[PDB]
Amino acid sequence: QPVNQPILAAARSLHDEARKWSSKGNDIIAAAKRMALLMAEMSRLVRGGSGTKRALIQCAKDIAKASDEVTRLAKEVAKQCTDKRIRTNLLQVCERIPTISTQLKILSTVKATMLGTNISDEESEQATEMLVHNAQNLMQSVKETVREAEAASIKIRTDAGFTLRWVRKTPW
Amino acid sequence: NQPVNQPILAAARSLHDEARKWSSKGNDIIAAAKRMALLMAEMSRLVRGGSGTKRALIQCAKDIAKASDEVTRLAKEVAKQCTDKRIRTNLLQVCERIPTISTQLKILSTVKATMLGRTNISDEESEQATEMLVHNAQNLMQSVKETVREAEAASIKIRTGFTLRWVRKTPW
Repeated sequence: QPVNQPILAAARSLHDEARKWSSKGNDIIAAAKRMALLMAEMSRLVRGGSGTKRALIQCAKDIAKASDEVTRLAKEVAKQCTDKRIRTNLLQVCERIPTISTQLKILSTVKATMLGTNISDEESEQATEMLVHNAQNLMQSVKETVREAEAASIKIRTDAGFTLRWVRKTPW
Repeated sequence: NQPVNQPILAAARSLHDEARKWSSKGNDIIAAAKRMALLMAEMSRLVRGGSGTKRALIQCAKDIAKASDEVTRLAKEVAKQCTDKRIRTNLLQVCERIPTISTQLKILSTVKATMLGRTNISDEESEQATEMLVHNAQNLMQSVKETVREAEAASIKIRTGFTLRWVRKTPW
């Protein structure tokens, strides 16, 4: 099936990082895996015709919902982190995502309404490239948030209510 | 009383200040840059404004996009007459970007305009649509400002063809 390759590369990029660890006792890893799977589906949907537009809009809503889970948990990890340098960096990257995923919902709706003529091929190309660049930025930010959440867990001190499990998966 | 979006007006103001340095007499690039700067401030005023002015915002964007095209069209003609490769290529680089930004402006103005009438949409989401419009507005005025500057450099080194008049405005 045809698929928007720039979008697909971004989904695979996050998938590669998230796949390094088990989802078992790690909801950041589970949500990041959901996100990569949904974006990937999205690549197909943007590169599919109208009559599937409702799927494009719902897919962005699902990606935004899964990113809110990543943000919410990464904020809890940060609050339990000893190292100020890591805690601040995690808060910097994590806080930003909600804005990127809000922008994903806007641009998916924009792209979806142009799946149906009157609009120009230029507006259509530009709407795709805006969506592509936003998808890349979102996948990057979550990948960075996975990395820093792992880095921050090493620094947990004393007793913490919001703990996470980082178990590497078997290499081939 | 009417509210305004300060960064859009700041960007509009920035281009007006550059375009105001020269006379519109025999320079349709300075004339179009002047109309663009005037329209951008109006568009910014429109964005802050309530519903019932949405059409005004969509039309304003269309006008900015139309005025931008003339600069791209004229700057391409100035570039073809320019002797220096270094200036000719730099002038083609800046003016190439103008149509894609200007296309993205139309998209994001329509997006912003649709949300004016109803509150179904997230307040934060609306802020995101404004920020996107703001950044895009900033980028467009920057490119046009750079295009007007480089067109002046490309008029100096010319052989034997459209002619641009660069007459500086009187000082106080």
